[PDB]
Amino acid sequence: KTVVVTTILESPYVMMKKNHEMLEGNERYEGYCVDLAAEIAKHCGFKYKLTIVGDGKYGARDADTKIWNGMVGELVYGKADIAIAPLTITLVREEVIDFSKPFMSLGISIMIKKGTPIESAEDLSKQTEIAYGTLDSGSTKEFFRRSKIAVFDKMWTYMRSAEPSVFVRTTAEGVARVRKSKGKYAYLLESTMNEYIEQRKPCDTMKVGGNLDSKGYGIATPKGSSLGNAVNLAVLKLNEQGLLDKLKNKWWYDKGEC
Amino acid sequence: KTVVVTTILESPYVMMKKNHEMLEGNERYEGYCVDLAAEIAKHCGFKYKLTIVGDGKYGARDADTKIWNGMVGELVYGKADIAIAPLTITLVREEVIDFSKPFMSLGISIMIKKGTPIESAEDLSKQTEIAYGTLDSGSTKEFFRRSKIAVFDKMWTYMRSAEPSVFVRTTAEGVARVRKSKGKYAYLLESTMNEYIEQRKPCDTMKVGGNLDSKGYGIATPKGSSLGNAVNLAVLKLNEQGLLDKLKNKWWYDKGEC
Ligand SMILES: N[C@@H](C(=O)O)[C@H](O)[C@@]1(C(=O)O)CC[C@H](C[C@H](NC(=O)c2cc(Cl)c(O)c(Cl)c2)C(=O)O)N1
Ligand SMILES: N[C@@H](C(=O)O)[C@H](O)[C@@]1(C(=O)O)CC[C@H](C[C@H](NC(=O)c2cc(Cl)c(O)c(Cl)c2)C(=O)O)N1
Ligand SMILES: [Zn+2]
Ligand SMILES: [Zn+2]
Ligand SMILES: [Zn+2]
Repeated sequence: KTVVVTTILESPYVMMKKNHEMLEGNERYEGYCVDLAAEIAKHCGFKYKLTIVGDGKYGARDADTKIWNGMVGELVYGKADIAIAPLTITLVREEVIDFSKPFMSLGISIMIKKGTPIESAEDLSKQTEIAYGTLDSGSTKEFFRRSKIAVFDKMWTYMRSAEPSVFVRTTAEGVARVRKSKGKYAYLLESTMNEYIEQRKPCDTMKVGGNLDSKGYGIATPKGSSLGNAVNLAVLKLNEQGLLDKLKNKWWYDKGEC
Repeated sequence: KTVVVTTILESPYVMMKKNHEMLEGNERYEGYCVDLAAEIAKHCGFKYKLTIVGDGKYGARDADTKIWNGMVGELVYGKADIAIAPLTITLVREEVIDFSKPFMSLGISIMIKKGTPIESAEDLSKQTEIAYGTLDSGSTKEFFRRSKIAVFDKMWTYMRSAEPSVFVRTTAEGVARVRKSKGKYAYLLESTMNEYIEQRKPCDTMKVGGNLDSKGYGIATPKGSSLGNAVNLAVLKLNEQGLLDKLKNKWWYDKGEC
């Protein structure tokens, strides 16, 4: 009865410990979600195996095939018991899997190279010298596509039409584009990742502005799972013990480089 | 099949409309939670009657008698079908009722009279000229009592034995105390209330510093309620439509007096 935990290699949530690539078991991994998994398992009393999601995806339903990929798919199709990862709680997902209460809050935020004269989304939408974009298939893009806020609608119209593309294939590519673009590119991404990258060498990026929206990460289990209730109370307990904030501080700031 | 909704009279969540003392029905009430109930009801397809919690309490279990008071009491003792109110999601409550995903995020924050030279909790912790405190019974006090964080334990050491007492019996008392103390008292309270009060005449208080913790308000239903699932999905849907942010803006800022 070892619980299969699906997760995704994403710093600082889940990372290969230095020189552990040829070792085995859960002990290979470190990070915020590894710490959280250990605490969840301790409090619900189960043994578990951390497994990295095969396709490296979080979880979206293919428009055409209607098949769920990523961690959500591993839960929906019965290949994992629990997903402990920075998995956003969303309507479409909650329709097919169960989420705990959020263990971390976040929102959409702007990443700039230090010195870029931009302080807000409004600032970006007013000008054209600084290009801006987001992940090509992501939550951020969808936020802008659906938004009725004038400023965000203005940004969406600029982004959808800009040429060559302002969208990027991965977060790493978004960050590289900010870093290499001499202040002429800003990247819109989850605040949690923005604040992480701000603490990494070469310390040349900054988070600016308030968050544009408000969402949370949750631990996910298959519908009807007998683990769901326990995991949920465990998340609330860990929050009340200050453990979630302690873990955030540890992996973002105590281990920070700036 | 009219759903009985319990709530509590707390601005700007639920308020008596001006001069409506002698009027009847749902129409007497206005506010953020009144607007939210109307959305939840519409999206889940039910008719409802708003009632104000009998005993004016949120929901605590009497340590001795183990009886639940307030809105939690009304769900668990069968007097109301759903609570839509600024009810914090906590471990002890989630053991006896179900919570929706949070519709609003919040945390402990600092309220000062404008002009007071304090910018953060750490600032407060390093001095004694400005007294500071919290509701004498409630989440905030317990947060500080429990906290292993240096600055917070230091503040708890101070408040525990402060004289005259730094604690206040109600929230209006805490606010009044800030307002009347000529800059010599700071009040620790929910960030949502802090930012509401900041927009209310006489516009003489200020919210300072980041939040000291993170919590959420959720809609509460009894275990096994036939409403739980739909309400949870409605809350996610409203957040994604941008409606929860639109509501917060409406009741805090659009109707603000400052
Ligand atoms: N925490 C992640 C997530 O839970 O998917 C992020 O939201 C992330 C992103 O920023 O978009 C990280 C990469 C990943 C990409 C991709 N996700 C999406 O396509 C997506 C995600 C959400 Cl939450 C959504 O509402 C919509 Cl309309 C689409 C993934 O499946 O690998 N999703
Ligand atoms: N939104 C309210 C809540 O849901 O009870 C507040 O948290 C509030 C407070 O700030 O304490 C407002 C009045 C009310 C008082 C009282 N509740 C408590 O005493 C309490 C509440 C929480 Cl969330 C908690 O973690 C602990 Cl350890 C104790 C009551 O329920 O009327 N609780
Ligand atoms: Zn090792
Ligand atoms: Zn523990
Ligand atoms: Zn609606």
